[PDB]
Amino acid sequence: SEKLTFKTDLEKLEREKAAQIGVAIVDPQGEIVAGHRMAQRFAMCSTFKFPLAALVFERIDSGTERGDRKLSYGPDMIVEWSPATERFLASGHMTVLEAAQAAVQLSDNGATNLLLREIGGPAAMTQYFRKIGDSVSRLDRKEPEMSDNTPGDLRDTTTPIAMARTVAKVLYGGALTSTSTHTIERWLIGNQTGDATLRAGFPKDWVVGEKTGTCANGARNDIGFFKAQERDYAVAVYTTAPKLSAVERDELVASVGQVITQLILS
Repeated sequence: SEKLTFKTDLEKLEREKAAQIGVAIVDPQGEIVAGHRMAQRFAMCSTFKFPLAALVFERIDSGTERGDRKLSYGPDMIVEWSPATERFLASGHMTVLEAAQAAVQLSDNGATNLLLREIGGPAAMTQYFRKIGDSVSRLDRKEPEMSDNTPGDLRDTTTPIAMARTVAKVLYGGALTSTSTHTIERWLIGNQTGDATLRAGFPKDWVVGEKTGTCANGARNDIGFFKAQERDYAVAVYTTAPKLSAVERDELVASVGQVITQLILS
């Protein structure tokens, strides 16, 4: 089987790198194409920032939020890795759409928190997950503490299958308006943080958009979509590799991309 090669090659990577690799690839109706440790819990890390943006776009779609509404803040909003937030600090605000674009494309933590403040915290993010049929994914904390990733801790976790299905719902399942869906897809394609991760392992002619994540305890994640042979797919990759370097974890997720490629093209 090509399915067996996919399984075997991922398990080889796991043994060779002392890693656990969660993958779920689903079609646009959320039907399973391939997986590995599908229903296993992993820390979301910054991968939730994509669903957060989707939540914000739904609020705009539903007329409970305005894209250009100015969200004011002072220096307390600045936390580790807040590159855009720090730039806009002097001006005293970012807009909803500015913060969202920074959350998704730069993984900006301060911008993420700025939005969380506005939409009702981790509890509202979780509510959104439930609202779109995701009974698994949960946000419990803001950044940066949500990135702790303590083994056995259910807080701030998802499974590959749950998140792949959330991605498919958001992009293909009619969760957002056509306009909002296209905007989030363009943001994901133009993401600035994923050049060395999943899309490094996909062929150059594939259309791919994604959102990365990094946590404590060696987590390196990448979730999003790709279009291959003119078919659309949603994908969630979650990896943990405590003994690898940061660059080696990027290389691992890229390798997982290569393993996906060979299955798809098989």
